Amino acid sequence: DQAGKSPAGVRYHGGDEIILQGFHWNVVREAPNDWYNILRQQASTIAADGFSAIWMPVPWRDFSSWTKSGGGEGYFWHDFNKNGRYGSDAQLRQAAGALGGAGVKVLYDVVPNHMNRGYPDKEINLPAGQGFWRNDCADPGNYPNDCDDGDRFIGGESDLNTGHPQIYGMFRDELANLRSGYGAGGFRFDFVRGYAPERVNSWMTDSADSSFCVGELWKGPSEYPSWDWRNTASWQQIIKDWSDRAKCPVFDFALKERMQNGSVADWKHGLNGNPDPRWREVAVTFVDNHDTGYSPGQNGGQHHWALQDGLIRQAYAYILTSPGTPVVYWSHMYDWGYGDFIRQLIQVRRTAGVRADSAISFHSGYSGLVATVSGSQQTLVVALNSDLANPGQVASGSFSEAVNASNGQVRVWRS
Ligand SMILES: OC[C@H]1O[C@H](O[C@H]2[C@H](O)[C@@H](O)[C@@H](O[C@H]3[C@H](O)[C@@H](O)[C@@H](O)O[C@@H]3CO)O[C@@H]2CO)[C@H](O)[C@@H](O)[C@@H]1O
Ligand SMILES: [Ca+2]
Ligand SMILES: [Ca+2]
Repeated sequence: DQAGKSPAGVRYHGGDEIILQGFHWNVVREAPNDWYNILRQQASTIAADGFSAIWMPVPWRDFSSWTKSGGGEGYFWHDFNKNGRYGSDAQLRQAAGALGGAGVKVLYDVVPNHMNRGYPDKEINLPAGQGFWRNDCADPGNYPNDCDDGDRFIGGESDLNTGHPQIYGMFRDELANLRSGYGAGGFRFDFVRGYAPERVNSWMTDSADSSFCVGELWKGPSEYPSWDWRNTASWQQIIKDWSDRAKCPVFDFALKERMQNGSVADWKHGLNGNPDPRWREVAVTFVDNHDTGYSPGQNGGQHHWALQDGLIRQAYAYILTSPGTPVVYWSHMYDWGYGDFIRQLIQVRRTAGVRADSAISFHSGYSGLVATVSGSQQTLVVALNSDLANPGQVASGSFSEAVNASNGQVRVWRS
């Protein structure tokens, strides 16, 4: 496991991570108060499946409830107490210790933008009129105001002023607490449109400078004002600009947008396919998460932007053979039966030595997506939904078949 920042100082922890999203949306309802126990028991299996890191649910307790129905998942926490719906503080420490002991770095989901301001019994009670809250200042719409230098969550009545020195320091100290007491090897920053990217750089510099980070910026060009250069920019440009300012990797919503809206051939326009290594190496690729994808249980989860089942194998083959840093969704791996396929592709990635900055070339004469990827140990030829017949049509050298699935719709060959 290589540590180390990128040539531009971005915290991609060596560029060699393979991440498991270690939950789905309905965990708090499908395994009440038992998820940490489950992760502890599964730690050795997760490691044996080839993951170097696990993205943990928000560890701050959330007893919210709304009505579709939901609540409790961590994105409306009321304080930092760890005795929440995933399990107790003691069980969290045991799970994090088991995962670390198995070689799996623990990444915590953290939610600085807002909190359950209205919850009756909590340990953090911030009054009005002292600058702690976005709506201490005039709030005319979903854009920065004098108490919140980013966007707001829905109505904004629970957005925190993360730039207030007291609030900044509260989160700084809690990140340090997760590192010292809960085994954190990094963090996933939620809703990063809600606050300044430079504040993520500051928090990481203060409390976890050598750790892995990733931010979730889900905001299309249409959501920016007419006079903002991002209104006419690509999805790639928008997320790359965030990464530059946070010095953090960023979820590849450019790739996700092409997977949802474009053809398979168009998947080459994700951030992770960019020919500039400073661009593609900061991409954190994924197929679905707890928000975009389905989950087992009530209402099938959120499924706000889910990839159809006819493309799931192709999408995992792409992200696991290509540059950027890939994330595997719990439910594909361990609920819905794609685990053996994903296990095989993780082994292919590791055997080939594909890393976040590996070169990737796209080839034009065929249907679907045809790519050659230069790993540190092997070259891969990847053909997805393609009429490519054999790797010698597009690459020099001697190749052996590594993957052949879905009636040849997923094929990978290796040097
Ligand atoms: O009446 C205003 C009050 O209610 C609303 O907040 C609730 C949302 O309506 C509700 O959807 C849910 O939000 C969750 C998201 O659906 C989910 O995708 C994920 O991001 O976690 C969210 C938080 O759990 O819960 C919130 C808060 O209970 C309204 O947005 C606000 O003006 C205010 O909270
Ligand atoms: Ca690493
Ligand atoms: Ca905000």
